[PDB]
Amino acid sequence: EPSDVFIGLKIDQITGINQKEENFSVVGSLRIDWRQPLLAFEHAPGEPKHRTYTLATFLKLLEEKQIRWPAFTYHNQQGRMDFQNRLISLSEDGTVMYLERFTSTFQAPAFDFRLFPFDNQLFFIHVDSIFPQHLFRFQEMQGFSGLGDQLGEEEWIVTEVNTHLTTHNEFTKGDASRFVLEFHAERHLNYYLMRILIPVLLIITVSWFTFFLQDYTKRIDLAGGNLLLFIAFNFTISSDLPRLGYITLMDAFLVGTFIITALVVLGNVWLRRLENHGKQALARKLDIYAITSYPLAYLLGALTLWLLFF
Amino acid sequence: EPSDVFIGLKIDQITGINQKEENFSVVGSLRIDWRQPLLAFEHAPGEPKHRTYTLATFLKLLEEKQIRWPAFTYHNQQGRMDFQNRLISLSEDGTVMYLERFTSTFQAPAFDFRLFPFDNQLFFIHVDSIFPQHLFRFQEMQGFSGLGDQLGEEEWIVTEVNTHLTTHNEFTKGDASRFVLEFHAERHLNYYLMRILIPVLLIITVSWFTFFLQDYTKRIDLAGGNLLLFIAFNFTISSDLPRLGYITLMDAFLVGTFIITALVVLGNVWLRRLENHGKQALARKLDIYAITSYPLAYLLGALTLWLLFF
Amino acid sequence: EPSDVFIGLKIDQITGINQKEENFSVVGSLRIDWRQPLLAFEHAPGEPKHRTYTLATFLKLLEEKQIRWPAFTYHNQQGRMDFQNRLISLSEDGTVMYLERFTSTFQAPAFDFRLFPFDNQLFFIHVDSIFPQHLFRFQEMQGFSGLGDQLGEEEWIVTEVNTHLTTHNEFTKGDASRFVLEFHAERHLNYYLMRILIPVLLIITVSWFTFFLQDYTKRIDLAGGNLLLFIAFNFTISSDLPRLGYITLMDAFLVGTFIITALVVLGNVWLRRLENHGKQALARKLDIYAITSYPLAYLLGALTLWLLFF
Amino acid sequence: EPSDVFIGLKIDQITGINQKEENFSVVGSLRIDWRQPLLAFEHAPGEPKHRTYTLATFLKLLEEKQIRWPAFTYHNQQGRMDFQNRLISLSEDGTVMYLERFTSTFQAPAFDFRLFPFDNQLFFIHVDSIFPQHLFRFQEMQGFSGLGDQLGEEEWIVTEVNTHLTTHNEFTKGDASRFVLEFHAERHLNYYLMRILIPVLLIITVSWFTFFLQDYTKRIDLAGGNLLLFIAFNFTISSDLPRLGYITLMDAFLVGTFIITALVVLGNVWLRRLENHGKQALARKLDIYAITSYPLAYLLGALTLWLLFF
Amino acid sequence: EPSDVFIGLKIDQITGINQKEENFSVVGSLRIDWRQPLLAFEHAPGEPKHRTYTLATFLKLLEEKQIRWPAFTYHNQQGRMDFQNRLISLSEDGTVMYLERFTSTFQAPAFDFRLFPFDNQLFFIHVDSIFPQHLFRFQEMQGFSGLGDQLGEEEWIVTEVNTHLTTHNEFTKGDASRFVLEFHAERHLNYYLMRILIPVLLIITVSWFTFFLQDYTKRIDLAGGNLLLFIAFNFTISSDLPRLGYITLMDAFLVGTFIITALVVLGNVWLRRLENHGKQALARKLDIYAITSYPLAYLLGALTLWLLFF
Ligand SMILES: CCCCCCCCCO[C@@H]1O[C@H](CO)[C@@H](O)[C@H](O)[C@H]1O
Ligand SMILES: CCCCCCCCCO[C@@H]1O[C@H](CO)[C@@H](O)[C@H](O)[C@H]1O
Ligand SMILES: CCCCCCCCCO[C@@H]1O[C@H](CO)[C@@H](O)[C@H](O)[C@H]1O
Ligand SMILES: CCCCCCCCCO[C@@H]1O[C@H](CO)[C@@H](O)[C@H](O)[C@H]1O
Ligand SMILES: CCCCCCCCCO[C@@H]1O[C@H](CO)[C@@H](O)[C@H](O)[C@H]1O
Repeated sequence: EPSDVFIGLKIDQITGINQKEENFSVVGSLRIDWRQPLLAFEHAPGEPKHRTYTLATFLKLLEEKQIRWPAFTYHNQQGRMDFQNRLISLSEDGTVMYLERFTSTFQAPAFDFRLFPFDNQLFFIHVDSIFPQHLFRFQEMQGFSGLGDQLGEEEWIVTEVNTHLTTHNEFTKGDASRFVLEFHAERHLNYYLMRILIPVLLIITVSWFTFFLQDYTKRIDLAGGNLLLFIAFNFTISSDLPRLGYITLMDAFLVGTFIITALVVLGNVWLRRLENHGKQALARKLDIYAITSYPLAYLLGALTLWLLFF
Repeated sequence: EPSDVFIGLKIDQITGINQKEENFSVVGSLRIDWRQPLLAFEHAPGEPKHRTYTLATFLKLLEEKQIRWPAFTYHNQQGRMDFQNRLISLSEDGTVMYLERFTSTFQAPAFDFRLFPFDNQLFFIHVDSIFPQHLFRFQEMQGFSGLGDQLGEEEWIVTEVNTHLTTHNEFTKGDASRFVLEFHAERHLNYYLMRILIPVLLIITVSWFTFFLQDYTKRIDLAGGNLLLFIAFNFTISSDLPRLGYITLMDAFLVGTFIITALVVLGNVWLRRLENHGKQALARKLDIYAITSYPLAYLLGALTLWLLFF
Repeated sequence: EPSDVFIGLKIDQITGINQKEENFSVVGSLRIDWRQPLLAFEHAPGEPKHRTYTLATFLKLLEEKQIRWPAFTYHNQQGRMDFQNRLISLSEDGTVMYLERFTSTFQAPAFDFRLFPFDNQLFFIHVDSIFPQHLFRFQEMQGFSGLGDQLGEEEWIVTEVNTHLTTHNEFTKGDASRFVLEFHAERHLNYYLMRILIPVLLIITVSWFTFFLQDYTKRIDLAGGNLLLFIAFNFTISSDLPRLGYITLMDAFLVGTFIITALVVLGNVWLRRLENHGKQALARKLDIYAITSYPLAYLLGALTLWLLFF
Repeated sequence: EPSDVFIGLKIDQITGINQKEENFSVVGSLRIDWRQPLLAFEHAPGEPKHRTYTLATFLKLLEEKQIRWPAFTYHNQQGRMDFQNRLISLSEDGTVMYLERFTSTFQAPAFDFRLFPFDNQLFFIHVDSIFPQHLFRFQEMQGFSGLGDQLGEEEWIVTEVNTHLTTHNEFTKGDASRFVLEFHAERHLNYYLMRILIPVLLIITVSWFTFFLQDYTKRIDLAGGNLLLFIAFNFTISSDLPRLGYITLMDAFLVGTFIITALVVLGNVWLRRLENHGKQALARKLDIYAITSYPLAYLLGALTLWLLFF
Repeated sequence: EPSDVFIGLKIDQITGINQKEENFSVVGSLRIDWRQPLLAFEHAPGEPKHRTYTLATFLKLLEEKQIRWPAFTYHNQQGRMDFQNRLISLSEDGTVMYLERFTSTFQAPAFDFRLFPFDNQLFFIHVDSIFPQHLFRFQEMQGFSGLGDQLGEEEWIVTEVNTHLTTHNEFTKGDASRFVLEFHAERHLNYYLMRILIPVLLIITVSWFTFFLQDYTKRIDLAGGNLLLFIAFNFTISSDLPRLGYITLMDAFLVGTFIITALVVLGNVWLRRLENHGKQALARKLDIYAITSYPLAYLLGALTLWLLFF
């Protein structure tokens, strides 16, 4: 018959979310409660009712007693898991109480950047039993699992936390137990507002002010340099994300600014060609369309993306 | 009844404060004095009264004698704690004297950048007992805890150090002992003065000198390029800090320079529009307002932030 | 006679492909099935039919029993192999079932950048037996080897996976067993399209718009600065790749833009030299060739590379 | 009575000096000679007169024999000390010969950047006895301590090496032994000459050549851009050093170039204001002062810093 | 008498050459054959003639039998040596066969950048015996030592590999054995050709095209900005190398472009001063010298360095 293994996972800290590598790092405590009647013991008066063991000697005790422990893996773990504590408390009954304090990076494969920077992401930790459900069954250790209240993350804000149990078939034919700690997080837009939206909007607004100088050459030089600035912002954005196979809301926003700036160069080349061919009066009359086109083009663009993505 | 565990923590070095990741790194010595009568021993004349042990064999001795050690965790630790020394001296009485020399990063979750770079921050190390207060009670080891006199930090300056004891309920239902080493540090502003204030002030002051050329086009070109430089400083500042969800004193300062520069472009476009419409005499008379507005706008802005933040 | 060693390798995650260092990193599970009759055991009723061991004690058991284990090496491994699990299950029969869960970087020496960014690459993991084929023979553990379906890689897309067995002669005179897990991957061009092709095409197209202004000096200034932008893109590309001893498709593409831009400066210098020598009418007539040359030169260049590389 | 512990430290390599973090890294060999009569042994003919032990088993032998070893700490060490060799050779007499080969970073708290880049710095390694002087006394192991002849450091040049013994009171009430290996190193100025002095001098000299064009507007544009270049060099310099609370010779040098460039903008604004107000003859006569002021200002500045710092 | 220790070292991979830190990283296999008659053993018929050991238990066996192993050090090693395999096979005779598979960085102190990028460098691995030549003598294990055929290095090309034996006196009075694996490597110039020579040559050639416009002011502006580009290339080059105390061929090349560009500014200032003083005809006649000087100056410079360095 199978023995119930009580799994509990609590994230104390978010040491960082690295969206370029699609992983996240936490400081966490894993807690297990497992009753093995074979490990039960008798004690003399004065002698303790609870035996405390370093994992090393407790595993060495299990091998001796020919007992199989609920060997588990953090399925989505990455690199080195640095351990703080690996302590066992064994009661007279045979109840094993295990605590595992660690720092570790975990794969974040649920990353969907299509709406970046207005995106919401799913982050999880998968705890799998190496042995199948006929031997060990994972149960939810109540009153422990979740996320702490001093996570240390400033950009991300955790919207909800969940725990559930499911099956996996990684090393076995038959179903094997899997404990899941899941959390959803959305982004604080302040960085994007201050470093990307406000600057891009300023460059566009103060560039439009110069249309009132009525110097077509000067607009051409301005739109040309503006195009270079947007290409530079395009590199600034791309450095935050992985080399995705798909278009971002931000990517569509930058391609939009490229198109409008390209047309600004084209139109003002045409108005200055009119001036060069002794048609200054005509270019000046058409200039009202060029001056009111600019704000309408960027405002039409903003409504196009907002529709295309929402 | 509970046994008194004497905790002492001394920070020898500050290997660095990383404000982008909100953590700090220290070289420290942890000192514990714990009397366990069960560990007492007899000795013959001439034979030593003090037994020296490597943690490995001392823990192996505790497991043998069925003794529970005051298992502790550095609650706010991050990653790998690289150890230099883990040495035990056991007296005939049963007094365990433990020394733990390490290099380690700790979470700095008390980071408040709202007044950056004129900010004061709290840094701490939390030492928690895994076992509750009915088993072990942490006491303050006197004459040891604090911060050394060659910390190696150049930007930060420690204002005060404190040690105290409190309860925690991390793994238990009932209260458990927690030792706290806290320190407050303020920043040396010289870097910000030399690399950010002086340059930004120079760009503004030498740009104002060119107002005396009375060339409105030249002011427009200068304010436009100045706006680009401020956007670049905006990125230089943002790279020092995390992607905060809130506004910095520095952020307000940069947004301010954007607004004033935006208006400088707008005003000088208007003066040059006057010159283009055969109203050069009028633009020249108004120019006194444009020339005296510039210094007043930046000086009014500086007094607005200084009021809004203090 | 030689004993069959059943090798199985499964890649769960691609933590990254680093093309500058020509290596890749995976999270993988190694599975071995090996029957050693010498390890067989008798059991009493109630006592388990399968003994579970930590690698440490199982190797200690092999040394005791004077048994030689199929010692292996990951031939193309690099640096530290961080291990998650190293577990042995020994059946009454003497069937050793070994599981090795790890994170590791592996050399990618098959890297051919000649067609970058339209390149397809071979990535493999080599598992070698230290002892020759007279002692141990590697066999393919069926229904396990391959690559998972949540690899976490965004730029690369795996086209096919293969497993095969071959000989090696690394430490021995005679042939020794080698297990091979191979995979082919092609690149998602979206990053190159969005950050390199679209910008380079825009700079070229909007620069051509200005030819309609008929200002030869302005074209010279524009082509000069365009040349600097392409040199900057040249550095942006070179930072992604190693310092190769051969020419890339991308390198040929950039050298092409340098040549065309060089000639644009040369031609427009000539047209402006005509204007300076009172031959404005002649320069204006020739200008049709200069205006239609530009698009044809870049379109002729694109067909030249596309032929020279395909 | 106290036993003499012979300490010897030899630095084979300087893996790097990181002045931003104020630390340095070495590959070194620690050598200890300690006679413990209790460890003495008898040997049979043919049996060795010197017993060789891995530190692990030698410490295990000391615990058994109830002997206290001279437990030491590298006081100024930082992070992980990677070990190559930890070997003990025990003679029939009881003379312990210990060798410790390691790679490690050490705190450099003696860093004085006030004269950078013409600075000389003190680097040391502190080896402390955990037990006081009544138990163990450190002595200087003769003919071993120092620095090798293939250190691998290219920027720094070691001027002298010293060894001495002093007391410390880190974990004890009474004085405890401390071994010191100290070295002084000065900087090779070639990098600063080639990448900072020559460029800054060229920008200044070739900018002065343009004064002979007698175009005041052109000088204003040149000095404005020069000011931006110096702000960029200011960032290039600041990236090499920590965020110091004090002024560098280099910082004074850059602030100087800012002031002179600021005045160049101011003066040439004035000369062009004269030209604009029909006083070109006056501006042209005063221009001799503006042309000879420039070289004298930078040469007067250089003599001011050279006095203020030496 | 001394026992022959057969050393063999094979480099499988070059994980990288870091010329800024003057070190290199390899994946290598160390092989030792050492006959110790004391380790010989008896076996019954059917029982194995070869005993296979994990280094841990084999060293524990040597300590037990009171045998001294040929303790060695990788003299030029740096940081952590990550081990893949540490396996011993002991024959009935007492022949120890040891295999050490590792990833490690080694100091490269033979680095001579004086002719960079046309430089050839020496790279080596030093394997030293801790015990002197009276105890152990290193011999060359034949048919193993060298470098593999899938090194994975793209920039460097290995010209030759050598193995030899020499003495060292690191920890002893008398000579001690040292095994040497040496290799020479030259650089693939393609990176330098594509990213540094072609761009610098283009900037120079297309800048010369504009001399045919006969606008002295425009040449001054072009040479001024060219000087800034060369200062930027000067930083791009310096970032690849350590902060050397000597001049590079590349450094001489950049200082040369600074001088020629400085003179271009000077000459064209003079020609424009002639035009300003109503001597346009004279400046136009002298212009032939200025136009033909430019190509001759750079071609004379290139022949000067090529002579000064070869
Ligand atoms: C930059 C946006 C500011 C808009 C107001 C117009 C004033 C001029 C701004 O400077 C100019 O900006 C161009 C575009 O970035 C560059 O091509 C050019 O070299 C630079 O002189
Ligand atoms: C910029 C701070 C220095 C002010 C002194 C005035 C002289 C000219 C300095 O160069 C200016 O640089 C800006 C930024 O690139 C350009 O927008 C602008 O057109 C250009 O004239
Ligand atoms: C950037 C190409 C955009 C084409 C639109 C034409 C308007 C001018 C764009 O600014 C150009 O930017 C270069 C940056 O290097 C300068 O060298 C060049 O003198 C300047 O005129
Ligand atoms: C620039 C140092 C070399 C001086 C030699 C005189 C020729 C002109 C150099 O081009 C300068 O480039 C700056 C870029 O920042 C601009 O701001 C400035 O207006 C422009 O004149
Ligand atoms: C860049 C080399 C190309 C040579 C052909 C001349 C076309 C103009 C290229 O733009 C130039 O950029 C320089 C660097 O910023 C400025 O100094 C210069 O005054 C400006 O005109």
